[PDB]
Amino acid sequence: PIVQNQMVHQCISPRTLNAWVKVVEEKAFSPEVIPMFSALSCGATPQDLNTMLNTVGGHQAAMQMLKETINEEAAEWDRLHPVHAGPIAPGQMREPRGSDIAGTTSTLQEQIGWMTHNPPIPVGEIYKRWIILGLNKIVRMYSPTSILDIRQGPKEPFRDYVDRFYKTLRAEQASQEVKNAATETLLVQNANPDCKTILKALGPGATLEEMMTACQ
Amino acid sequence: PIVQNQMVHQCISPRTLNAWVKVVEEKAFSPEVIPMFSALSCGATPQDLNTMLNTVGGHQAAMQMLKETINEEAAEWDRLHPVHAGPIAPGQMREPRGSDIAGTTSTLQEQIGWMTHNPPIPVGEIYKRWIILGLNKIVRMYSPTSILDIRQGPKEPFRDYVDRFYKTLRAEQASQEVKNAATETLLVQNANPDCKTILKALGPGATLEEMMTACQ
Amino acid sequence: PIVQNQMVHQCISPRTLNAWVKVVEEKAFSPEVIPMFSALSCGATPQDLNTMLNTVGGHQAAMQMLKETINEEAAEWDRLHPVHAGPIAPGQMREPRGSDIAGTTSTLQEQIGWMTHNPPIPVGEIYKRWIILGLNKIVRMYSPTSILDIRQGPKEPFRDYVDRFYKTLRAEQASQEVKNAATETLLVQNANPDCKTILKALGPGATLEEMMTACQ
Amino acid sequence: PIVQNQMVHQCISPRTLNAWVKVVEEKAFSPEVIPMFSALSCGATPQDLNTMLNTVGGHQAAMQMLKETINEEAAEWDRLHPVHAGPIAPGQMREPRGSDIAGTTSTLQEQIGWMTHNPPIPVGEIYKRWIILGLNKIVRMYSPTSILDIRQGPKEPFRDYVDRFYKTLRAEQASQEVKNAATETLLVQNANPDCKTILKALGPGATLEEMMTACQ
Amino acid sequence: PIVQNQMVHQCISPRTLNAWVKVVEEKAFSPEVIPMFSALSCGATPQDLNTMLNTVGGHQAAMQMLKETINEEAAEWDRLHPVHAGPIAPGQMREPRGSDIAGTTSTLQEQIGWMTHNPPIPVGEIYKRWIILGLNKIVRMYSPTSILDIRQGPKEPFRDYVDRFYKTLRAEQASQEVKNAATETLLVQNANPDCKTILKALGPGATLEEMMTACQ
Amino acid sequence: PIVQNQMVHQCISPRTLNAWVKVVEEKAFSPEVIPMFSALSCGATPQDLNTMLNTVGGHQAAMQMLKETINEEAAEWDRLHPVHAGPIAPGQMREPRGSDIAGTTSTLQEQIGWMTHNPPIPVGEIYKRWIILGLNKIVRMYSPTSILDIRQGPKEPFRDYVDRFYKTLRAEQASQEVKNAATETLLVQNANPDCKTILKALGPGATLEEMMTACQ
Ligand SMILES: CCOC(=O)CN1CC(=O)Nc2ccccc21
Ligand SMILES: CCOC(=O)CN1CC(=O)Nc2ccccc21
Ligand SMILES: CCOC(=O)CN1CC(=O)Nc2ccccc21
Ligand SMILES: CCOC(=O)CN1CC(=O)Nc2ccccc21
Ligand SMILES: CCOC(=O)CN1CC(=O)Nc2ccccc21
Ligand SMILES: CCOC(=O)CN1CC(=O)Nc2ccccc21
Repeated sequence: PIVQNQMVHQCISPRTLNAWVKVVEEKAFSPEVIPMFSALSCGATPQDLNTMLNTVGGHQAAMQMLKETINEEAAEWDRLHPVHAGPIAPGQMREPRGSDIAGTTSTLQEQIGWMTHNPPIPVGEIYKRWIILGLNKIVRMYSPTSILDIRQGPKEPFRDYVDRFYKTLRAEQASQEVKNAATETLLVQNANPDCKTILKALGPGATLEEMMTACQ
Repeated sequence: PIVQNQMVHQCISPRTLNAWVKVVEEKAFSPEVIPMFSALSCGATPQDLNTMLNTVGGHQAAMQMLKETINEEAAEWDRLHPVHAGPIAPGQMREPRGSDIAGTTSTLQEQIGWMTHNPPIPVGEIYKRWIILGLNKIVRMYSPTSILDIRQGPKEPFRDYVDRFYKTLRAEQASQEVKNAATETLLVQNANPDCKTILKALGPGATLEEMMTACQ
Repeated sequence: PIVQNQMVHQCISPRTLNAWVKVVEEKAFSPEVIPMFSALSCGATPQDLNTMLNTVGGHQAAMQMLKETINEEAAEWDRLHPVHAGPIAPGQMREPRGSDIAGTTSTLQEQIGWMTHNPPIPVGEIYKRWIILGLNKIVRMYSPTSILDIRQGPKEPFRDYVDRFYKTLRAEQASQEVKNAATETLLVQNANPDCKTILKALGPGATLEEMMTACQ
Repeated sequence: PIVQNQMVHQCISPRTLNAWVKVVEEKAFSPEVIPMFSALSCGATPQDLNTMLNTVGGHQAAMQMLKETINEEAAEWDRLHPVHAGPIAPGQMREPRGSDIAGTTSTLQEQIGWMTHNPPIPVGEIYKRWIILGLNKIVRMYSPTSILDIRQGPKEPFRDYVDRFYKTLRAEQASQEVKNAATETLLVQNANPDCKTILKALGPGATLEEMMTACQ
Repeated sequence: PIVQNQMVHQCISPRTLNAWVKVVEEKAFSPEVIPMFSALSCGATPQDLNTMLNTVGGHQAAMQMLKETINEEAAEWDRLHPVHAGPIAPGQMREPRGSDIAGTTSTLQEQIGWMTHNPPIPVGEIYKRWIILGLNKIVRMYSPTSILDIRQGPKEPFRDYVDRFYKTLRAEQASQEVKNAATETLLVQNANPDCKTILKALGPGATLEEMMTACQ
Repeated sequence: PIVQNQMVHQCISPRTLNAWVKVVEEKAFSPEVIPMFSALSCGATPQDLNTMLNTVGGHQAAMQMLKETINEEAAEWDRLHPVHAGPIAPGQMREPRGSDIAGTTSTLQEQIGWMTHNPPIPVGEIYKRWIILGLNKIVRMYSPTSILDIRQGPKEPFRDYVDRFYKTLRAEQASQEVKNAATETLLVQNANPDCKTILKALGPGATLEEMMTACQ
């Protein structure tokens, strides 16, 4: 990444290379892989981000959809920040284009220069915006199950049911407002009759905690 | 987190990301996960705390009750510390609101600035107060068993019994004063007749050690 | 803990949090857990010591006897070092009471200030004296077996027998003088007749090595 | 490698020695081993690169093809950058030849001097260009399967099929332009009739995501 | 231990605490545990050395023979370096006695002061001389087998035989001169007739390599 | 080893002690253990090198042949660099003899002084030349199989065959010139008739890659 003593380039740690590859091996594209990708790529250059992306042996369909999202993001970047053509002023910083931010056309030096400049041209954090927006499209994609098919078994503890509902809501990339709101509607509707009957009795303004105790 | 050389932002370590995720995988919401959460989040920014929270794939019902506790804590914060509306003085620190402390509306820079200021605006330690108060509500919730149903088997060693009692008392979030006091009452009542008879003989002012030897 | 560059507060390492929790999981309250507790808590604040104590999910009976030992040690502390009541001089160090040393009433800052002062008020090392004196009471308690019931099988190698004897002597918290002395008496008496006969032949002034060769 | 405090030689870490040897043991010459080799050899001297190469017990046929690629690259280097023969000016840097860049004729000191010079003679990064160009020839070689034999089973989920296609395309070292393009042609042709029929309906200008949803 | 930035006290690492305890668990008192003990106790204080010794749950007979060796070494120390009795000059370094070097009567501060002084009073390295001389007495003790009972099976490869011979010679603590010499005598005598006959043919001045090839 | 901040002695890491002992446990004297020994002993003193050597419990026949190689290398050293006899000039560096380089007669201080001097007397790198030349003699020794007995099975993939050939060539310590050359002769001769026939067709000037594709 880029880190502090001044701001200096550091080699991506075997610890970190490993941790990303194991997390993709174990959790595939489970929602919780995104906040963890972000965490393992703290202070990462575009070369670091390609390195983590490029170390994944499997999921080559997911990786390809990702190149697509990144071409589009690189394209939009070039539409909003066109770069001067012809020779760069000797010994001076040239502006980054989309493929420079993605790390396919920039060098580590170039990338270093952009991120360590005052004020910084933050190509690490910009590309990781691109990659993560792409990584979420893959999560919703690989979301196996609809929130409509998440219903409570007759003998299933309410707590186990709510875990599947919200795990599903999370993979289905539902906005926080539908997550705050999901409680008073589908969570109740989708509950079994014994529980459903308890929850209806509470009425509106019941919390998840109040809901989850009522049916424990 | 934020650490010392001056006070400087450091990348949350793969060691730490892993240790929190394994501890939730293994112990779920066993009481002892709280002091360990706190320990793994030493010097943590709100972004670090969201990162650890967001890396948990399971327990999405628990996570949702937690958003609730945090909205309430963010709300109370705004009720006591309202923030000036309109443009911030150029190049100056704006006050944090509830959602700034929770890390949903602040940036790492903003969060850095608050915690590294003299004297510090300690948003790491404030949000971790919020998260932990929420994490305890989940522990009592997921406390399977009442202290009334913790009784000593006829053939069960007193020591094994006291382990379940106090493990239970801990998950049931009983105050230290009921823990000091629990000895002279329920611990004896809930003991088996052979042991109960020994303990009654000791009378009052007997320690747990004296109690636990008497019945070994 | 508190460590050196000046003397500075450092975050308890995931390595260390883990190592203590694994050592309690594996060895429970085997004597050798004490010197290891001490080692893992090198330079530890009272908050670090509570953190290691509080991370133990099991042994809640042992933990409760420990609160007892610590209340008594905190009480004795207050009996010998009473603290001035009323407002602390602005910007000045207030004296620590028993519950300040135990970390239930002090803050990390307060604790930092005490230990980093010239000369230091060493609350880390004082509380760890308290905790360890309590942890030994638990070892003797959870000592399953008397040195009188450690006797050599007819077919058991003398070396295997002496391992059980001294392992037992150690859990039974016998003073070093009874350990130096245990050789010329019970070790011989408790040995089997074939070995006993050899050892008696040596007479007094025989070492453990001479004893252990004689019977190999 | 060579790292920063100035730029200083550091011992290749047991962590790194291990991580390369495990990655060759587990993944052999799967494409994703290349970006990972590169990552584990960050700031590496030619001696570091030989060290990682030389620690591989297996794949001695692959290693031998690699000596070949490196002799050719060393040869081309000498064809373009011939070195002055006879005595080097006392206390001065001599130019590197091909076998100096490969690390068979240079010393660590010599290699250090080249890479730490202003501006640097970057023999670490030059040899790793050589090694990696050789390592890709081995990947295409050890590519078991043609993209023509990657066809979708009647009962095989489209997503599983696209994973094999692009994993294959990657081992077969197809250029990014054939990867962008592979979608509108062979991916469809090679799909099963039920899916093929859906994809044909979309027509041209369909993305992989649109393709992959259409057939989910 | 004591390490450098000046010379400073460092906390014994969980890595090191663990590595010693695992090595005693796995290899017991196999000769090769000594050079490894020494290595794990690099820069160690007497408190560090007691800590590593005290963390061993098993082998309490071995540990007790070790207290004996250390009392004798502490005694000899006091016989050669008697210490002035009565009050130490205020703020000045008092001389170390045997039990001060063993760490039973010294403090970490006292021990720090001795080892960090110019020139150093090297109590770490002196006690580790004591402990290691004691640890070797335990190795010869726990040497199961005589070099006279190490003989080559009729069907046993000479190389396998020489491994047992020299492993035995090592546990039996034979001096290097008997190891240089052991070849021309017992190694041949103890070999089987087919091999013995080959080795006799070589005559004197044959190396182990020449011996070991002759019989491969 | 000896490392940089100046050049300073550092304690051999538990990581490194472990990594060498595991690599001998797993790979015994497979050729690839040599480049790995070298790597784990980066900046190592003679005491570090003895420490790694001395931590190996097994292979005592190999270790003994190694003492032999080192006595010979120490002897040759003394034949070429005889040392002045009688008292060393007070406070001055005495010259190293063979047994000083091997670390049997030198001290860590003495060894430190030699390696940290300007210009350095490089006893770490000299002894590791000795040890490695000895370690290769052991590899050829423990080479089970001749390159003449490495022949391709009728049904064995050419690639699998070439792996055994070159793995064998490597253990048999054949010079690089016989490795470059081994292709046009024995590799073909030793191949099976179906493959042999293909390879003969190529004629001379065929690469291993061309050879290995021809027969895939
Ligand atoms: C504008 C083009 O940008 C890219 O293709 C970025 N990229 C580079 C890479 O090396 N690997 C990679 C892997 C998956 C997704 C995108 C990448
Ligand atoms: C006022 C709103 O605050 C939050 O929702 C805080 N938060 C942010 C997050 O990223 N994850 C998260 C996970 C569980 C619980 C709370 C969070
Ligand atoms: C005077 C009161 O002191 C304490 O109770 C100390 N203490 C604090 C804690 O957090 N945990 C703990 C766990 C076991 C034993 C004592 C503690
Ligand atoms: C011009 C000659 O260069 C080399 O042979 C480079 N080389 C050196 C080495 O030590 N090992 C190695 C292992 C595989 C491939 C090339 C090497
Ligand atoms: C002169 C007395 O010295 C000692 O007993 C040294 N000692 C101290 C200790 O804490 N543990 C220990 C464990 C095994 C062997 C010796 C020790
Ligand atoms: C001239 C004598 O040198 C040596 O014997 C070097 N030596 C020292 C050692 O401690 N162990 C060792 C283990 C295997 C091989 C050589 C050693």
